[PDB]
This record gives sequence, C-alpha cells and structure tokens, in this order.
Amino acid sequence: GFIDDSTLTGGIYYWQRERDRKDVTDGDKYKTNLSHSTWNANLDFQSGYAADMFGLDIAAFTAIEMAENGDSSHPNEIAFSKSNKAYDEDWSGDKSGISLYKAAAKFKYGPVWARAGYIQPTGQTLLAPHWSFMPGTYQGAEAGANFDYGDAGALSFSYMWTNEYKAPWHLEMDEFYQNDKTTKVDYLHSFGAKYDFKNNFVLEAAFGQAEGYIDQYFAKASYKFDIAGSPLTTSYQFYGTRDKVDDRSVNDLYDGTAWLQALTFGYRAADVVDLRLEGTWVKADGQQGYFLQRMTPTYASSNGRLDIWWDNRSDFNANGEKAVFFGAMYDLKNWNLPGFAIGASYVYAWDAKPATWQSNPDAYYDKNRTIEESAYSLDAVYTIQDGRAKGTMFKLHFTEYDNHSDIPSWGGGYGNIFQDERDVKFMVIAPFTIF
Ligand SMILES: [Pt+2]
Ligand SMILES: [Pt+2]
Ligand SMILES: [Pt+2]
Ligand SMILES: [Pt+2]
Repeated sequence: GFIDDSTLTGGIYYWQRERDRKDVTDGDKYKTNLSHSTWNANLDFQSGYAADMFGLDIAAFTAIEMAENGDSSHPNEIAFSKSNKAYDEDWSGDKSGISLYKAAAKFKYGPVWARAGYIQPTGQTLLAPHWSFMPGTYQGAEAGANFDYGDAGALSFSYMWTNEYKAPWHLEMDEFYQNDKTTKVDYLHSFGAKYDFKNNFVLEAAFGQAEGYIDQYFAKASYKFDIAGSPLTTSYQFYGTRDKVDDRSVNDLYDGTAWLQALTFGYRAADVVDLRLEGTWVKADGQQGYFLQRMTPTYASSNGRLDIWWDNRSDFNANGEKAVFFGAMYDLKNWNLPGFAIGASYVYAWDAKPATWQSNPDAYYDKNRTIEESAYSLDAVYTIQDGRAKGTMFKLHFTEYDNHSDIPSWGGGYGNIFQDERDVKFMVIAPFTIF
C-alpha cells in the first residue's frame, strides 16, 4: 500500500579511540590527542508514498559520552561539539545530546522526485554530508529525474539548493560564510547527472557553487571488466574548484583552478581477498595550499562528494602531492571463520608543496620545499553471522602515520598536514528493525 509501506529502523553504536601525535616544539613528545569512548544510537522512520506521490521521513540520533581523557582535543566528531554552531567552534569541549537529522517531505510524480526539509543529498550533485555514524543535515531541497532507455542506458540528473547545514557533531544549523567567517554565502547549490550505458561503463559529472564565492566541479568515468571470471573495477575521477576572490585577502584560497585527480583499481583475488590500488594527484596553488572537495572553507561548515577514502589519517591533498595506496582485505571464510576479515593498507606520498604565498609566514615557510608523507594500517573485522544479533559488526583499526619532515603540525605553509601519529579505533555497530 501507500504511506503504511513505512519502515522504522535504527541502531546502537560504540566508539572507543586513542590517538596521539608528535609535538616537534616540545622535544618530539608523542602526546595524547584523542582519547574517549562514546555511544551513538538512532531511529529512522521512512513512510511509504500515499497515492505513490507523498511521503514523510523523520529521524533522530543521540550521542552519550562515557569516557574522556583530560588531554583529549575537541571536537572528536562522534560526540556533539560543545559549540552548537559550526561558526562558533572554539575547540574546547564535547557534550551529549539529541539531534534531529532527517525531517523531510518526499514527492514522486512520474520519473520526477523531490525532497525538501532537513535532508541529505541523495541524487547526482556534488553536495554531500559529513559522515560519522550518522550523516550531517542540510536545510534545503533536491529534485531530480530518472529516464530509462532500456539497453540504450539510463540517465538521471538532479538539483539541490541549501542555505544552512549541521555536521553530525553539531546540535544546530549554521549559515554559510567565506573563509573570514563573516562575509555571507547566501546558499550552496549543485546540478549533476549520471549516464549508465548498461555495458559497465558509467559517466557522472556535476557542477556546484557557493553563492558569490566558489565554483566546484566533479567528473568520474567507471568501468568493470572480467578477468579470470572476476570483476576488475576501474575509474578515473576529477575534482576541481575555483574561487571568485583573487585580491590576496584572507578569503583568497586558490590561484587558478585547484583540482584533485584520482585513478582507481579494485579486484577480488581467489574470491577471498579484496585488493585495492589507488593514486591521487593534486594541484592547489594559492594561499590555502591544499584541495578541498567542499565549497565552504571553514571546518565542518559543509561537505562535498569525494569517492576517495583510504582511512590512513592524512588527507594527502597538499599542493603538489602525488600519492599511492594499496590495501588488502582478507576474508577468513576458508579457515572456517566466516564473517572474520583482516586487512592491511599502505600509503606513500611525495612532491607535496606548500601554499604559494603566505601573509603571515612562519619560521618554516619555504615556498620551494617539497616533503613526503606515508602511513600504513591494520584492520580486523567481525560481523555476527547469525542468531539474535545477526548483522552486529565489531571493528578494530590501527594507523601509524609518519610526516617525513620536522615541520610542526599545521606549520610551514602546510595548513592541512599534522605531525607523526599513531591512532587506534574500536567500534561496534548493531543495527535493528522495528517495522
Ligand atoms: Pt564532556
Ligand atoms: Pt579566481
Ligand atoms: Pt583566488
Ligand atoms: Pt616523521
């Protein structure tokens, strides 16, 4: 039937983290950076469509701190930051709370669809939320269409407009601002599309804008062919960004177009090991010196689509940087341990340049310098195969990151690079269905 085609789901999440970082300015001491244990739990109601045209979605989640070390920095992004609004962030605490993260009317008419309210991007644009356990929330609306041409392929495109955002670690929405936190950005919007040729070749691209400030670009080619009866997946991705403020002020981020280009190769060997080989290439001349996939520069103020994620702490998005990643996920099912997996991954990055200019350079600022970053991580995963708690997943991740330079964190004209690090994450994820 219609709106009593509804569903009600949710989950309970546990997160325990210990991360420390090298302090080059205090005798190379590795010091406590993050140390906490936090709970999350959510509830998600999604209606059917009445007359196949009208629906309602409502969802909320809560964070409840258990443990926190005194020397832990903030925000840890799992709890709520003590600062409700992103542009008020002052880095001094975390707290418990309840946040309404979905609150939307949804519509369907023919091949057309729309959502308006408290929403996440779901179509073809380059707007995106941050993801903790739960996603961030935009205030705005999205509309799109899907046109199926059978074997000829299928086309879909969509448009999203928004004027406020909250990251999953913020209890309230905030408006958008330039890099100075005071010049107003009236809205973010984005149009994008996707063509599926039905031959395992897919094209996607999208254009975005932050009103009066930034133009953002996305493009991705995907292909899947079989080698030895198993799919080898491949893709080239292009991410670019431009601003409209070239006057050497605090708001001028990029000289000329900034971009990140990526190549992707994936393959499952012997139906038992997931294999990843990926590389990225970044250009970011100007004052910032690193690429951002989001159209607002301030931390947590918005987010954009980025299909590249290596879970090795660094962003590897510095001005000249080139980087390579290999990861292996070994399914232990043939040791008769189905649902256990173990993995390791490794990143090496070189040719990392700093910003091309600085208004307040520091002692380490050398415009022609290049540095290298590297990292490796180990992974252990277990999903409960059956019983009362079938689906419950336990996860343990360890990362060691090395900077390869004596430059203290955030210094030397590398605004998005921190010092050497060892990070350990343990999470439990326990879904549930009410309807
Ligand atoms: Pt606290
Ligand atoms: Pt420009
Ligand atoms: Pt500029
Ligand atoms: Pt180092």
